[PDB]
Amino acid sequence: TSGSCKGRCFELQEVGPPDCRCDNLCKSYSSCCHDFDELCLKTARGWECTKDRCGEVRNEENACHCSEDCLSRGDCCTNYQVVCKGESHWVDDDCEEIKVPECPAGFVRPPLIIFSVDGFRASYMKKGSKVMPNIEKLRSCGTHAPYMRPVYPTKTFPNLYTLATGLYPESHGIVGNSMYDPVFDASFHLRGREKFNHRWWGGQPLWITATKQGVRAGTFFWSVSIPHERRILTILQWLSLPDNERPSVYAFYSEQPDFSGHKYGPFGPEMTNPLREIDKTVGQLMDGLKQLRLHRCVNVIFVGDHGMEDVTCDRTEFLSNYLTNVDDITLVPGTLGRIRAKSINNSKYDPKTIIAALTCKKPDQHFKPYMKQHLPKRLHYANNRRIEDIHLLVDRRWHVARKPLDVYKKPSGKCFFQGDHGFDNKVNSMQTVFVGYGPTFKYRTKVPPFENIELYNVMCDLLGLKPAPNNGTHGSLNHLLRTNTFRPTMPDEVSRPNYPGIMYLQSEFDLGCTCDDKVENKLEELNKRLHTKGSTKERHLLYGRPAVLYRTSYDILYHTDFESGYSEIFLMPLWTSYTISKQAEVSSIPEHLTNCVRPDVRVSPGFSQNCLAYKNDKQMSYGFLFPPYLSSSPEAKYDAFLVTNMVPMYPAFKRVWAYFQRVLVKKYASERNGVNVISGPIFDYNYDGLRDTEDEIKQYVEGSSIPVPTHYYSIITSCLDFTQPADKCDGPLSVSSFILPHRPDNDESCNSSEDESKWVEELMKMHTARVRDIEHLTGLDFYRKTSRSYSEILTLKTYLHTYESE
Ligand SMILES: *[C@@H]1O[C@H](CO)[C@@H](O[C@@H]2O[C@H](CO)[C@@H](O[C@H]3O[C@H](CO[C@H]4O[C@H](CO[C@H]5O[C@H](CO)[C@@H](O)[C@H](O)[C@@H]5O)[C@@H](O)[C@H](O[C@H]5O[C@H](CO)[C@@H](O)[C@H](O)[C@@H]5O[C@H]5O[C@H](CO)[C@@H](O)[C@H](O)[C@@H]5O)[C@@H]4O)[C@@H](O)[C@H](O[C@H]4O[C@H](CO)[C@@H](O)[C@H](O)[C@@H]4O[C@H]4O[C@H](CO)[C@@H](O)[C@H](O)[C@@H]4O)[C@@H]3O)[C@H](O)[C@H]2NC(C)=O)[C@H](O)[C@H]1NC(C)=O
Ligand SMILES: CC(=O)N1CCN(c2ccc3ncn(Cc4cn(Cc5ccc(Cl)c(Cl)c5)nn4)c(=O)c3c2)CC1
Ligand SMILES: [Ca+2]
Ligand SMILES: [Ca+2]
Ligand SMILES: [K+]
Ligand code: NA
Ligand SMILES: [Zn+2]
Repeated sequence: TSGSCKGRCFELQEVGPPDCRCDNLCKSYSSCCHDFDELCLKTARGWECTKDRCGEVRNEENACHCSEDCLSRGDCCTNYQVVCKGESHWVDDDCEEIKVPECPAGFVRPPLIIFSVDGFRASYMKKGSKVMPNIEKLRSCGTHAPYMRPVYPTKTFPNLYTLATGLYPESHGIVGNSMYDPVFDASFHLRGREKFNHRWWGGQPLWITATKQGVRAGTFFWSVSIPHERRILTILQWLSLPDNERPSVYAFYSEQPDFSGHKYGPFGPEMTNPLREIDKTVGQLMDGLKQLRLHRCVNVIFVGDHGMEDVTCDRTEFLSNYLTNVDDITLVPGTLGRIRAKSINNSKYDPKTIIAALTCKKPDQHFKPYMKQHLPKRLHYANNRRIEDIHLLVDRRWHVARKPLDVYKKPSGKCFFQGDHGFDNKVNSMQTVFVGYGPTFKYRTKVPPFENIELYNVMCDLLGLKPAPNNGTHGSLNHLLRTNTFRPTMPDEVSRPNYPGIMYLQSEFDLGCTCDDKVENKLEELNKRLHTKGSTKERHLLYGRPAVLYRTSYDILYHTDFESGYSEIFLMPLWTSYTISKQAEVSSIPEHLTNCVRPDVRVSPGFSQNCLAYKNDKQMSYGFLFPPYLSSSPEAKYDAFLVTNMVPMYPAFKRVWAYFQRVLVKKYASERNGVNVISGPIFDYNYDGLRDTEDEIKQYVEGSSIPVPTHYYSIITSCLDFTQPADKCDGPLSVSSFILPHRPDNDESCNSSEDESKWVEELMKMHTARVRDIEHLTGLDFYRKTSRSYSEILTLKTYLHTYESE
């Protein structure tokens, strides 16, 4: 329909029907005015000034200009000043520190330009260095990480929309490049028009955050047919608008190197040219900023969405080789698998039978099936109706597909892809890049790897915006910035602990427990009282007690070897803290104590567990949070069998936990020069990543009010300088943590019939976690009392130990 784009090319506000459009998305909607190509997508004479064009008479048909008036008009070719005025390319200038923003009059804040590169694997920064001089200059002179961790799945739209919102895909709704929503009864795909509907896109992306707070934002999407040179010239033209019209935040997107990486693999020889071409585009941007005198004013972020792995058609697993009944299912295929019933509302579809048929069926099987609530909690990939209940985690370098005909297409089955991405976000080949350059970033600074969920807060800081609620930890990336506008502070403690003394006689308890503890001095009786009053607490609680950030009733319980915060509501510790030195010795549970459980005279019978419930529950056993194997003396070992240290455990899980406690804790103390361990239960029955309230618990020990944890955590801290013992550390800390699923079987571990030394540690590594993940799941706040700055502690809480090689 009708109108003209004269005077309207790349207008910022999109016009409503029936009026035709002239903005940078009108092509995607087939809604541009008929003269949009003619007026807005000029190409005559290409994108570069030449010597013979210098000072030309302006010819408006040209793609860009070399006329004397072009700087005033804002539409010079980006190399105009170099060719026509003797200037140097930005890449050829020495790095010079940008201590303060150097901006033209009228600029109220440094603009932010986000330059996103699809499929830019982290190791391209080294491996492609010789063909990317502009990017290497941004990297070396600005602030860079060795790599940036994407979100799972490591696909384009989930990651770019995470970058824009600070949200996990399960929260922002873009949970794959393909998705089916069972309420909409509709599917979203990379290609097509359904993804234009705003019903798919949740959260608050940066451009909306900025607009609501009075900061103008350019579009972050681009029509694919608009060439990169024209995207750069358009951004530079917008930067020349009047102050009251000019955006403060801009986004450039490149479909390369991903497009070629799929065809040629991550390091195919064909990949050098796409890297060269992206570098040239960065140079056009920087040259263009330098002409506008903005190159020491704007903050530039150069960021990718995910990496790229070697993947070929022949490395495909077929569900038809496992399932007799493969026509009953629908599979979202590829570098991940998502399975649902082919016929919705079909009652003759059993996910349990499908999982079983996919579990450990072939020795080198290259995927593992999970119910989504059992996936590693670090993936945060379950709380959305668009995530199917059955998930297949696929090994790097592989695909999964339903049937052979899906992969080998007629005529005879040629392949024609060599790279893909989508795998587990800890996989090295999926890691991507981050560089920040400009006045607000630091100068020539390396920062440790971090997660892309953290960047929304930083981008808000760079623009003076208050971030919408999101999954970043605001302050954890303050060390990226020269000038911080956000001062993080610790959350206030909500519940204060009770400190019970001895209040109950043994005969008040009727727990059905027994212990052979009658066995057998004024000197060591005082010592025992001192321990129960907290005399060793500075050894075992090294970073202060955790703060409880919700309303509850709990008790602090001191012992010689461990301290705990015991919930009178959940009838078990929320946390148990203990230090094991490098010199600590492992001992057995003595024979006469195998089934010992002891009432705790500090805690009322009515707020205790009972052994009868465990006897009656034929599926459920128990373990201990402070391990009896690591008692400091035979006398202290009796403390470990208190009813207040006991937690419900399936026998299958006790194999995992006992090996962790008996073998692995001491191994870590040996390797790290002592460790401090905080362990506890987690209840997440609705798999939202957040601590359950008591009325959300779906399973109890039979006949009791003892709730069954869905997971058990541990946080294992030591001195970053391992020449210092964990309990006498002067400097920064080192942490690894896990959130183990509390499962009644070890079907996840295909080698679980072997000795635990052959599979338990592999399981724990898969379920590695950030301290922050545990905080969300428990409502606790750790590291309250250290000598370290709070921003440093926030970085520490977001650390993930991934167990990949370098
Ligand atoms: C990562 O960070 C995120 C962000 O902080 C965390 O997610 C948040 O988690 C909280 C707690 O679960 C949740 O709380 C509230 O949700 C209900 C309101 O939801 C709707 O409005 C939200 C706010 O919108 C406004 O502000 C935003 C700024 O962020 C703007 O973008 C908006 O335009 C608007 O101005 C909105 O964000 C939310 O969006 C969800 O739903 C959309 C439509 O389906 C979808 O498009 C989004 O993608 C998003 O979907 C996610 O979240 C929903 C849950 O909201 C999931 O189901 C999805 O699967 C997906 O994960 C909505 O449009 C509010 O009603 C809730 O209050 C009830 O429950 C609380 C306690 O839980 C109780 O105290 C109340 O009394 C109330 O109870 C009553 O209702 C319930 C039914 O809900 C009923 O059973 C009961 O009997 C009562 O009658 C609750 O306060 C946030 O919504 C959520 N935000 C987002 C963006 O996901 C996340 O936890 C964190 N992750 C981790 C691991 O830390
Ligand atoms: C949320 C919202 O406001 N919506 C829904 C999306 N609607 C839409 C309309 C026209 C479109 N034209 C072309 N393309 C290709 C394309 C991909 N990318 C990379 C990129 C950049 C930023 C993000 Cl956040 C992400 Cl996920 C991915 N940039 N452009 C689009 O996807 C497209 C989408 C616009 C209105
Ligand atoms: Ca991508
Ligand atoms: Ca929960
Ligand atoms: K039992
Ligand atoms: Na097994
Ligand atoms: Zn791709």
